[PDB]
Amino acid sequence: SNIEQYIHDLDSNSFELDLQFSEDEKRLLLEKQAGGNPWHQFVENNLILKMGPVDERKGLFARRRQLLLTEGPHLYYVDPVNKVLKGEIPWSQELRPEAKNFKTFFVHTPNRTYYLMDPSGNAHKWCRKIQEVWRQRYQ
Repeated sequence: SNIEQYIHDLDSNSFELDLQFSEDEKRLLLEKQAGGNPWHQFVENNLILKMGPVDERKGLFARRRQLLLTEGPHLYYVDPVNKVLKGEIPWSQELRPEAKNFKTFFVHTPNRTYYLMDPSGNAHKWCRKIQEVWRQRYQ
């Protein structure tokens, strides 16, 4: 199955998937997630395509999230300390990621632009992956 061929784990909490797997491979990837991923409970049984820590600039100080791009598509954000789903960035054809620098990226949606910061310096990886999924979904 060599299913690991599609998984690129940086560490416990950051990975992304190559999106060129078959339906049988998808189901195997999902069983692996349910069996092994501590954030699976937050994503409504959707296969996680990319996850990792991101800070949202909101209110009086940045909120550290675990951000999860999934099948759906969905972008869920979870409190990584108290282990509670905090919300989702709403997905539509109008959703648009935009890199501002190596650490900062925005996710534009009709009623709100989410201002996000990747402390690892890989905001572009987030934009690229969100765009890849957007392209697959919207042509």
